[PDB]
Amino acid sequence: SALPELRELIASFVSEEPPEIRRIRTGTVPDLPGSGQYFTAWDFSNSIVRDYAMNLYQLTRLATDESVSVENLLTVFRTLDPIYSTFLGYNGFPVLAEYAQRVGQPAESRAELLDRLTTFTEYVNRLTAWSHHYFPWDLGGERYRYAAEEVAAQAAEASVDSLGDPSQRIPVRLTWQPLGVQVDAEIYADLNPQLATDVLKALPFTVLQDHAVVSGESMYAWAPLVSVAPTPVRERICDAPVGRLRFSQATGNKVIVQYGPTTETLSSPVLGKVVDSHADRLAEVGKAVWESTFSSKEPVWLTVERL
Amino acid sequence: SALPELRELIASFVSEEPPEIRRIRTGTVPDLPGSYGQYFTAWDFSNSIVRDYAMNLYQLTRLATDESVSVENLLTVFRTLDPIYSTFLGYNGFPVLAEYAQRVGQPAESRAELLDRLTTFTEYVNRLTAWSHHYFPWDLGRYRYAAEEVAAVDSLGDPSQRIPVRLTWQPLGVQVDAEIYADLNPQLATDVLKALPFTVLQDHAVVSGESMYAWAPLVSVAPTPVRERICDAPVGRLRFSQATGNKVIVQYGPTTETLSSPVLGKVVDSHADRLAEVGKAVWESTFSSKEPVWLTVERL
Ligand SMILES: N[C@@H](Cc1c[nH]c2ccccc12)C(=O)O
Ligand SMILES: N[C@@H](Cc1c[nH]c2ccccc12)C(=O)O
Repeated sequence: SALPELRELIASFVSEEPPEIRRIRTGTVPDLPGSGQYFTAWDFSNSIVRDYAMNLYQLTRLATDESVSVENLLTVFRTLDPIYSTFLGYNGFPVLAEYAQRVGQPAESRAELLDRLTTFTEYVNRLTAWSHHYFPWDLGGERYRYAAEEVAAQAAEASVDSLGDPSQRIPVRLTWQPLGVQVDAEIYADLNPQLATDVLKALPFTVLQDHAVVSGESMYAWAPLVSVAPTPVRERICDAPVGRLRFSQATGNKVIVQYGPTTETLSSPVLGKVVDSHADRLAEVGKAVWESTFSSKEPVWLTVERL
Repeated sequence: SALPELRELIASFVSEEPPEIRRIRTGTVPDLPGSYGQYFTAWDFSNSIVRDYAMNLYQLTRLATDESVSVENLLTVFRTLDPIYSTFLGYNGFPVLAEYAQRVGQPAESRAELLDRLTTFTEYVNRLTAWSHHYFPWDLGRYRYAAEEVAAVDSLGDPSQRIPVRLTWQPLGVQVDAEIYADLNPQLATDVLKALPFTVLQDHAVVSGESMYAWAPLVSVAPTPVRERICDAPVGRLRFSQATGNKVIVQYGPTTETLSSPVLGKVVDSHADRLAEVGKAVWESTFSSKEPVWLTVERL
């Protein structure tokens, strides 16, 4: 591989909290940053590793585009990257800074560059998944509320499950521990073929389950993969039914179970759906995952398995 | 300019808070972003993305001046990196920036046309980011360091290219005089001088330490052969990082950021005593009060 030790980190951090995050969230970052508080530095570390994960994923994706010369991709990299890597090194992620330098070093094949890009992205995606689990979203929870009536009102202001072929549905089970909850889901292999491929290849796995903090009632967890598969079928998130399983290679590789009303209007690649029989089981897990992500940080693990 | 409707807003928003910024700060975004009836998380996201979005727009703009990178190869990179950022920014209370992102991506009939849209747009986004930094509720972070643990170039160049200028903070009433080193980063200094005079909101660093900065009205890709580690900077140092958006940075004490920063000039030693008093009111402005403070920079 291009960076085998990186892969060792990517493996460890599936089950385990990366040290960076632990020193970040307890204001123990050696450089003691943040103009006698650290929240602002912490906020920065979180948001910027998130956006760097996106950046990198689009560089990874660009790398599949042979109209852009490998050298042009590397040039683009050396330009856009340092402002992110150097700052992240300063603010809690110094290993990432050195590895970012490594990814840029003069490479000799597209495949090699691309292998670095996919590797690095996976690493940063996991740093981002942990960073997301631990950020104090509860802060504006007594300070800044949407008022109930306006909310129900905008809910009042406003098929892709019928496309393709039922014969090609591939079954799987989602298991949420320690809740001991379980549903059986179907994956539309026919809709986004290499997408669902990339997702079933990874199976099984056990990752951490967290909650959306913008779009509404939408759980997502960061799967151990990077897919650049076509996404011909995408569905707007506000139009998603309850129980929809959407992937989002754009934003890491999040297995996004949607269980309740969401407001986001950006389109999302369709993976599958929970079997109607088990959709009602979702509200509970969704509330407990809101609790963990918003509040308690009590980890809730996902296991996805090929039935 | 390739986008005049954009130029007019670039002007207005130096003086007036962008409706978007306020709408998000008050959580009035029609799409009610934020899970479970609160908009702090959405507020954070919008601010965070719009800030790093500008960073990406700037590095793109620098790539647009790079003649090895093809204009079409650039269009391709743009059309790849831009959507995941701009379309969410369109969902989180910035529909206009999302409409303009697409216009920026349309096929450029020249490299200058494309460099131009990127300049006007980078600046528009840098101004939205300026106000968002000003209004984000940093005081909400409760997350304080331990007291014990917190406890725990001007010579170089030519004295005839020291261009005098005056920085006046309002309502601070403090008007320090200063010299810009027109000879250390000529291209950058020239860029800075052609914007004088301006009057933009003065805001404080939130991660760096005792340093202030204000989004100037310019987009410079000018080389910066003379830089100094932020940590090693004298009180009264003027620096200018266009990488994170052009900001006139005034350092008024010790900092801990170890990145290097373009050397723009210095406040004269005499007036440096006045910087401390204006650092505090600015910190309390950004962190707590949000009460505006306006920096005017003009040439004497
Ligand atoms: N809709 C997402 C916002 C988002 C966009 N890109 C992301 C990447 C990682 C995490 C969250 C996001 C949310 O509610 O959280
Ligand atoms: N050092 C900066 C952090 C930063 C990086 N990029 C930025 C862009 C805009 C504002 C701030 C930043 C600070 O203390 O704030």
